[PDB]
Formats: sequence, C-alpha cells, structure tokens
Amino acid sequence: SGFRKMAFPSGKVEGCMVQVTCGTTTLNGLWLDDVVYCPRHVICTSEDMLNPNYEDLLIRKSNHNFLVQAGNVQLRVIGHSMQNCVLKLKVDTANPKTPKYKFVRIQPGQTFSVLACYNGSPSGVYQCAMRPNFTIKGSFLNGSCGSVGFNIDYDCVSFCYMHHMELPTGVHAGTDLAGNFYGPFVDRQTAQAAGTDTTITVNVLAWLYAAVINGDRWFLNRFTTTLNDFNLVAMKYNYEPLTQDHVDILGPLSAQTGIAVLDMCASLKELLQNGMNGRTILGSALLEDEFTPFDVVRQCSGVTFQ
Amino acid sequence: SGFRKMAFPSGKVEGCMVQVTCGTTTLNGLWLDDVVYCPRHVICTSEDMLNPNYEDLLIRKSNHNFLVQAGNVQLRVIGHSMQNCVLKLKVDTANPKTPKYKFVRIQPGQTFSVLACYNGSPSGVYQCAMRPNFTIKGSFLNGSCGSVGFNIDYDCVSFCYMHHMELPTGVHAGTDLAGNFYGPFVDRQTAQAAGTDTTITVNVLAWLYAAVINGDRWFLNRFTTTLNDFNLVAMKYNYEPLTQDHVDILGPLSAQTGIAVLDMCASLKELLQNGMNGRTILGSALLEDEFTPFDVVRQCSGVTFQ
Ligand SMILES: *[C@H](O)[C@H](C[C@@H]1CCNC1=O)NC(=O)[C@H](CC1CCCCC1)NC(=O)[C@@H](NC(=O)OCc1cccc(Cl)c1)[C@@H](C)OC(C)(C)C
Ligand SMILES: *[C@H](O)[C@H](C[C@@H]1CCNC1=O)NC(=O)[C@H](CC1CCCCC1)NC(=O)[C@@H](NC(=O)OCc1cccc(Cl)c1)[C@@H](C)OC(C)(C)C
Repeated sequence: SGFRKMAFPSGKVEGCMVQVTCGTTTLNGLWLDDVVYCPRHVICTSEDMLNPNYEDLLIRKSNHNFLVQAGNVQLRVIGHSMQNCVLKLKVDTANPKTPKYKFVRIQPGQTFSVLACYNGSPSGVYQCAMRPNFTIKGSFLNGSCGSVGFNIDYDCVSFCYMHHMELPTGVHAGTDLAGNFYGPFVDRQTAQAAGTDTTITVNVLAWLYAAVINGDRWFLNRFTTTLNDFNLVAMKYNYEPLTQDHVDILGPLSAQTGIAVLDMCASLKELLQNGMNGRTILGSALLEDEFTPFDVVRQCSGVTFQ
Repeated sequence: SGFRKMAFPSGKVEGCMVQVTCGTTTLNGLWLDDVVYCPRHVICTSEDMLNPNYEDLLIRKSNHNFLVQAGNVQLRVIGHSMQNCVLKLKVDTANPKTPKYKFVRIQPGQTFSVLACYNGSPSGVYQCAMRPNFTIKGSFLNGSCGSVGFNIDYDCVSFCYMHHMELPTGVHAGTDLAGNFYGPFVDRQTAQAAGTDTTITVNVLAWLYAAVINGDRWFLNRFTTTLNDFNLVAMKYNYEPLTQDHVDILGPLSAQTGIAVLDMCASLKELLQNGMNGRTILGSALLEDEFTPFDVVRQCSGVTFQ
C-alpha cells in the first residue's frame, strides 16, 4: 500500500541526453539513432530573442557551428534541418543506447515524467501533467531547455514533451518532439500568458479511487448525482466537465472498489462544497489532479517495464 | 523556477536489479560486482513467517536453491552468506553495469529515491524521507522487497535502504544494505507498530526557504524568535526540536534569501499557530517536510550527475 507521485525509471532516457552548444547558448539535446533533437532557439542570439526569423537564422549557420557533446565524446554534425520549433542535427554516430521509442503528442490531462537536465547531464526526475491550458508546472532553470518528458510502455519510451521556455507565472511551455508547441505559445521573446487553468476532474476522481484502494473512505457518502448535476457543480468550482468517456475510463477503478463512478462524483461534490474540514486524503490537504486513471491502476497493481 | 519532489535519475540503479527466487518466494536483489544482495526472509516459508531461525534456515539451503535472474539470463550462485538481515549471494558473473557506489546508513530526516521494483524489473521512482520513527511512507506491493533506496553524488550511488516489510499502518520498514533494520523492527511476523511520528522541523524550514526562492513570501513577517522559544512551540505541535546544528545547516539558504534562520522560525511559529487560512505554499496546503536543506539547494541551483 501507499501512494506516491511516481515517475518512470529514467535509465532509457538518460542514455540519450547530450549537450548542444551554439554560439553562447548551451542546452540539452535528445540523441536517438543518428539524430540529435533540440529546441530551435539554440540558434538565437541575445539580441535575436525579440522576434527571430529562424529560417533566415538557420540558413546562415554551418554544421560546424553546432557543438554536440555526448559525455566526454564530441559528436560531429553532418546535416541539420528544422521541423516546426525543433532542430534536428544529423550526426555521424548512431547512439548505441537508443531505446525502442515513439514520438507522441499528448492530450491535456495526461501525465508524464520529466528528466530535468543541464549540460547534457540528468539532474533529476519528476512527474508532471499537461495542464488544461497547455502549460506544465515543471521545475526548470536556465540550461534546462531540451529536457524531455516521456512515458514508458513495457520496453518502449514514448517521448511527449521537450522543454523550451518559462512563462511569467512560473509555469513552463514546450513542444512535442516534432516541434509543435503545446498551447498557443511561440518561441519569441514576447508578451505571452498561460490562460486560465482548470482542475482535471477525471484525474481527481482517479485519485479518490486510489485513496479508497489504500484505505481512506472518510469522504464517501450514500448519495449519488447525475452527470449533468455533477458538471453544474464542477463548472462553479472551475473543474473541467466530466464526459461520459471519462466515466467509461474510470470503469475498472469503479469495478475494483465497488463504488459507481457517479457515486464518487457525489463525494467530490460534497468535498468541493464543504472542503475537507482539517482532514487529508493520501497525505494531501488539496484535491490532487495529476494522477490519471491509468497512473492509479499502474501503481496500485504493480506494472513494470523491460 | 518551480519546485517538485525530484528523485535522482535511476539509470545507474536499474542496471543492478535482478530477480531472486527461492522456494515459493520471489523478490528483488541488488547485483553489484559478483554479489547479489536481498532480504534474508527470501528463505522463509509461509509457515516459517511466525518466528524463524534464519541460521537454521540457511544452513539447510544449497546454492542451487537460489534462482537469480538478470533479465533473460540466469546467474549461477556459487556461495551465500548472511549479514544481519540481508543475504549476500555470491555469483559467478560480475555485473558489468556496476556503478561506483557506497553503502551508507542514513539519519532520520534524510531523503532518498526509491526505485520500486517487481520481479527484477523497475516499476517507478519516487522520493522518500526516513521518518523520525524509522519508517518510510513508501509505495510498495507484494513482490517489492529488495527494492533499494539511494542517493547519487556526482557519479557515485550511495545505497541507504532495502525494502523488507509493510506495517499495519501502511508505512514501510527496511534495512540499510548491510542488513541492519532502521528502527526497532525485526523480520518476524509479529505484532510490531511504527511508534509516534513527528514532523521534521529542519526540513519544513528548508522548504519555506524554497518557497521564498520561488516567489512566495505571503507567510513571512517582521517578528523573530529565540531558538528556545521556537522549540517550545514546536513540541506543542509535535515537531522535532531544532538544534543549533540545524540552524547552521540552514546557513546557505538563509544567506541566499536574506532571511535569518530564526526569522524563518517565527514565520513557522505563526503558520503553526494560525494555519494557512486557505492559502498554499509551493502548491501544498500542508507544511512539507520531505525536502532537506541539501535537496532545496540542489533543485533551486541545478546540480547534475555523471
Ligand atoms: C532554456 O534553457 C531556457 C529555460 C528557462 C529559463 C528559466 N527557466 C526555464 O524554463 N529557456 C529560455 O530561457 C527561453 C529562451 C527562448 C529564446 C527566445 C525564443 C523563446 C525563448 N526564455 C524564457 O523562457 C523566458 N520566457 C519568455 O520569454 O516567456 C514569454 C515572454 C517573453 C517576453 C516577455 C515576457 Cl514578460 C514573457 C524566461 C527566461 O523569461 C522569464 C522567466 C523572465 C519570463
Ligand atoms: C516483500 O515482497 C513484501 C513487501 C510487502 C508486501 C505488501 N507491501 C509490502 O511492502 N514483504 C512482506 O510481505 C513481509 C514478509 C516478511 C516475511 C517474514 C519476516 C518478515 C516479513 N511481510 C509483511 O510485510 C507483512 N508485515 C508484517 O509482518 O508486519 C509486522 C506484523 C507482523 C505480524 C502481525 C502484524 Cl499485525 C504485523 C505485511 C504483508 O502484512 C500486513 C501488511 C498485513 C501488515
């Protein structure tokens, strides 16, 4: 028993991280087979930050302008191209540690593990969710760009995030590994703001099921509610609408605990309306929304990865 | 900016995990050089759980009773010995992935990363602290015994925990890697209980400094307090005494933020006495105590590991 924000083991991703240096800018890159992926703003200069034309910027560059370092071994760049907001550096050496991998663009509400890196060296790993406003509440300092977020499915690493920038509110913006930003953000030094965030309702319900699996039942009740009437309460408290498709995803957890989905909704309703009254759930005094139904089942059941 | 429960990258430890099977018991082992470490209760049988004599149990065993599996490759046991509550299985193959490593016995209040494993396969990684009562609030199911907890210092993995058992309150008990239990626990199936826990005061203060580093100051005040008068408040709220040595460890954080240690103590005093009044600190509505001063400096500054 017990319940923790669990990240995936990071070994398979640690073996892919490299240092990419260009001009006075150093950040991280992801070395898969003979390609190194990294944010295109590596080619920006301190006076280019404001409104760069990366097409102009890149056609002025040579391969030897890109210092790529894999540990104590420098990799030679033999080609470069830009795809959306990511740079792809063709190198002469294939990474022998390249895992089986996929690139995936995730939906808001999905969670992933971030391997925070600096200078091609992993610093730490933690768990994030893609917020409904397409930011992530990460932990990122200067030098961390090009750190990736990922999920592991048996032996396959699904890369879903690459870090690019920090917004004034202290949340983080980035792209998928094909360089498309999550959300309306752009890699320009211009006034941009998160957008109003909302709480991920389906995830909070997953976490309440995790609490029941783990022996907290103080928040249950005998009441129930309709999906319509639940969503009328949610919108008041700035939660996302719960869809029937969400209900269905919560099927297994409902079946394993014997608590109908809409019965858990009535519990959440009263928690929203009355607060927790000095009590905690899974060691939290807030309603937690960065575990998906899948995360709960993985951790409360014991799924591993080779 | 941002602040997350960060675990260490787990790659170096993932390469050391193996499956150890004996009789009807399967758990994890740690393969370093030509030795596999694992809990001695692997030799227990379902009727031995109650009060085993492991010396008797072990002298009845043969090397070929120990199934050790490293992925799809079985390792041959060529010797075995017991050290305190851990078994050391001598194998004929040295692990080529053996990192530079140390075994260390940590003090309560120190944090570490746990690589939760099942069947020799890592499932996930999360961050724990050794509670003042020498339990850990882990996340562990059947099969997880022999999962290790660890810290990384540049390139060196310091192993500090190996998982053995779960207590009725749902917290977890285990040993250092030389087999000495943390706390008064024993590997017998007998009535044992955690002991009253307390909050790790020096860590809460470290976390409040992390919040200031990250832009929350709502909880500060102009007051101050003496160490004596602070500790008189702490004991009332079931916090551990703050020592002058704790004050000294908080020196750098005090210096980087400009907030004298005892000034932060006066903030904690009023948070203890008035609660947070619907506000949060670093996304928590509770006072967080599982970041050490060192953890805060590592994450707010950017230290990595090769
Ligand atoms: C990559 O190592 C670095 C990682 C950042 C630094 C701090 N934490 C992080 O996550 N990324 C950047 O520094 C990034 C650089 C590129 C270069 C030009 C093209 C896009 C950005 N810059 C930022 O993250 C800045 N954020 C930002 O520009 O947000 C939009 C914006 C632009 C202009 C004005 C405003 Cl008010 C807002 C960060 C460094 O700036 C602040 C944190 C101060 C907002
Ligand atoms: C190893 O894979 C496993 C990991 C446990 C299972 C569930 N979560 C975990 O962390 N460890 C055990 O199952 C361990 C087995 C050894 C075998 C004999 C020698 C010591 C224990 N058993 C336990 O963890 C049990 N806990 C326990 O025995 O606590 C002290 C105790 C003993 C007797 C009676 C009581 Cl009331 C308390 C667990 C499995 O038992 C409960 C979780 C039900 C307390």
